[PDB]
Amino acid sequence: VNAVHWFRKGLRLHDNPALKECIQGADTIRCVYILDPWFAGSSNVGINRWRFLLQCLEDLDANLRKLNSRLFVIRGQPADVFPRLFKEWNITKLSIEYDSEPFGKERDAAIKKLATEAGVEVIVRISHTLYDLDKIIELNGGQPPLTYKRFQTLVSKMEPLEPADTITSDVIGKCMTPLSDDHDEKYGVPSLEELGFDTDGLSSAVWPGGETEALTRLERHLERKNANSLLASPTGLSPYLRFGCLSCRLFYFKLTDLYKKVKPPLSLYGQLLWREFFYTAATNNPRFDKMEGNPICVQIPWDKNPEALAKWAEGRTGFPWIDAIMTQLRQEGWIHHLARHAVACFLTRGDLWISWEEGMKVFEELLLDADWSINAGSWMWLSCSSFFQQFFHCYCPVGFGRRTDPNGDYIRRYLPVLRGFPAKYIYDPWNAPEGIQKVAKCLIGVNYPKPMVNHAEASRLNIERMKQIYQQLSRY
Ligand SMILES: COc1ccc(-n2nc3c(c2NC(=O)C2(c4ccc(Cl)cc4)CCCC2)CS(=O)(=O)C3)cc1
Repeated sequence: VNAVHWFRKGLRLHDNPALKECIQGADTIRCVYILDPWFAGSSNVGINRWRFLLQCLEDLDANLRKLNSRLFVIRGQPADVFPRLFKEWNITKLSIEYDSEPFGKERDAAIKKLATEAGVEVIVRISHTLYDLDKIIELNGGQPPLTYKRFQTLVSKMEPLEPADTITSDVIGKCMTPLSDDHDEKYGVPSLEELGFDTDGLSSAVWPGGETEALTRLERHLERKNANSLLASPTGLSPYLRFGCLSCRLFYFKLTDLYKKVKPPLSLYGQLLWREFFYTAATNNPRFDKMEGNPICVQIPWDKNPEALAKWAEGRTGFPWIDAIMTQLRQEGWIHHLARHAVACFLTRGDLWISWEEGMKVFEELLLDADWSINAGSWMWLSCSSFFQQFFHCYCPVGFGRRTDPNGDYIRRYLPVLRGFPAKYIYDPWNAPEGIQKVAKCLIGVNYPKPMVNHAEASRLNIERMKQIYQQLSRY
């Protein structure tokens, strides 16, 4: 009985039902991760996401060493590699954490067919989400809830959540891992260079990957529970929830019991419920990330403007607040939710009137904490393309951050070319007189671009555009 556990999400040894069940009754246990380096550059996956993943894999491998096992990293496509491994290792069991996202579901269905057609038993267990999303969808009558309010109703009628024991020496028991001395050069965790990324200009990651870092942060986050809010927090947990280094169910229980000790609203579960809601909404919708052909998405005639899109993506808008946020995102992989509101409003309903699909693709590349379902759901939501509950405040790309940080310390940290400007002009340097730009050694339009748009005029038009869209929807 040779059992293999396939890692994709759920990159942890705690609360891993699929791994626990696969281990039980197995003589052999082997943990695999599959990636192809040749397609790493063309997959819209940025270097920070790759680095966080590789660090997750190093931590899994290290933690597996403590249990006397090892992680197997295989280069290739899962449809091509799994037949060879079934025969090479005489696989009897294959286990995966369930993936609700449509393209992952189709991929897993193909792998399940090949495993079964080869006489391999397929173990699937839910642990990336709090609930069985198909059970939520059934309780809603076969269609996913279209509103956060309806979703909360169904969750409130759900039975209280049960977690799962951590994989230990006592859990593994008499289960072995076949290991060779050539293992590291054959199945070792890849470097970024192997994936084709230049690392010479890199600095240490602000968000270190892995289950160890996630559980260390969780204890400090529970202990603890402006301009400094914008900076990454050493107790932030959102990337670890996305990659599965931290179980959302464990996080839920720890939050509940700390709250019980401190004092049971959904104020503290709000982020997890939004996460759960977008997974539920996307799971049966293969065009969830599209406007055309997406049955839940308002059809809005967005501008097609690649040059403006590229200015926003590359932090070259000429609005330092917007550019500092997009620069933090590209450099670190995480920005504050209020900063996401700011740059996403600017791109779509606010200033540039560019499709939410284009912002989603940029965020997909650079953002560490948003799966496909959450990214698409969040972009449709903020652009009033789906899940509509109200019109939104139009954020000011100059004033909003100025009230956040009057001195512009956030601007100065991520846009060093502007550090010479005084606070009076740091958020609108195109208003600085010529002599002031010279002193700051930053000529607007040479060292830093001019503003790409007039916010007052653009936002005024776009606020009205959105109203007309929704007046049409009332008539239909
Ligand atoms: C703009 O692109 C993005 C903005 C946010 C995300 N994102 N990432 C995670 C989560 C979310 N989304 C949210 O929480 C909400 C949201 C939406 C839009 C904005 Cl602007 C801000 C918040 C959904 C409705 C209210 C809260 C929750 S999570 O753990 O599941 C990690 C992704 C892409």
